[PDB]
Amino acid sequence: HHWGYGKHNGPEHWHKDFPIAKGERQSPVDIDTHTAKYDPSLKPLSVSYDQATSLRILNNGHAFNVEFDDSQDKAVLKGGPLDGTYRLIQFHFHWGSLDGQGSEHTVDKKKYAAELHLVHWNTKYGDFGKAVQQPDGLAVLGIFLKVGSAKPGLQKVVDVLDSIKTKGKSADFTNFDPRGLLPESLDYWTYPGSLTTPPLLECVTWIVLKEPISVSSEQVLKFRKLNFNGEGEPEELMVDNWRPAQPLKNRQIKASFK
Ligand SMILES: NS(=O)(=O)c1ccc(-c2ccc(Cn3cccn3)cc2)cc1
Ligand SMILES: [Zn+2]
Repeated sequence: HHWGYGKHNGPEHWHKDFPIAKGERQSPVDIDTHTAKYDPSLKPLSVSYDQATSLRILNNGHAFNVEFDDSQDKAVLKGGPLDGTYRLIQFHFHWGSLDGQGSEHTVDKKKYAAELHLVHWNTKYGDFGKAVQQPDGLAVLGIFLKVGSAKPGLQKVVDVLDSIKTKGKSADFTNFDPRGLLPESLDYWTYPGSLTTPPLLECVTWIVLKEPISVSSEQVLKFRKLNFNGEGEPEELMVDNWRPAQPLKNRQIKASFK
């Protein structure tokens, strides 16, 4: 009886195995655009993905992860609110059963159809397991997805999903360029928070871009054909794999833009 997103094991139950679920810096949060303060001391974000090496795509029973070689500084995030160099390890998404829900962060209570998380870890801690134990261990770049025009750079991901339909399935996934998933603007909000799934560790500097990307209805429909279950188990579609907004508590959300 492990955690997940159903009635009996979903977000409102997580605190029983993971007490930090009720902590002081949990994620996601609602971004109140009028209360966020412009911080003119925040630097432009530096996204350096030209040498990125994607390796594999994995259905882990909660989402699918596109994994990267993070054994060298090849795809890194710096600048913005960050001190130091953070290495891209994987990206994944959270999405809905309907286009009106699916994102984890909200903007003035608006839910997007999905949200992309590009996960990076602070190289001063040596590797990812060590980084998640530190309050500045990870930087997760969050990007909202709305349904409209297709995102051509997403299509290679959409088309391999039938090969990883069920939990524990993986596929080779080389040469995928995550630059094709970025909006034009890197204007962002930033605050200190947590992993949005167990173990819910409070180790994340969140950097959420204001500009959503558009994906097509057909692209998101293909996310919703994935399964939470393993092969040979009863079929339960992988939809609504999002945690709702958590209390902001004693935090301020900062804007890079006016
Ligand atoms: N991007 S996000 O949705 O907040 C998000 C990102 C990462 C994880 C995550 C992190 C660590 C583990 C366990 N672990 C693996 C190696 C060492 N520890 C499992 C999941 C959960 C949610
Ligand atoms: Zn995530």
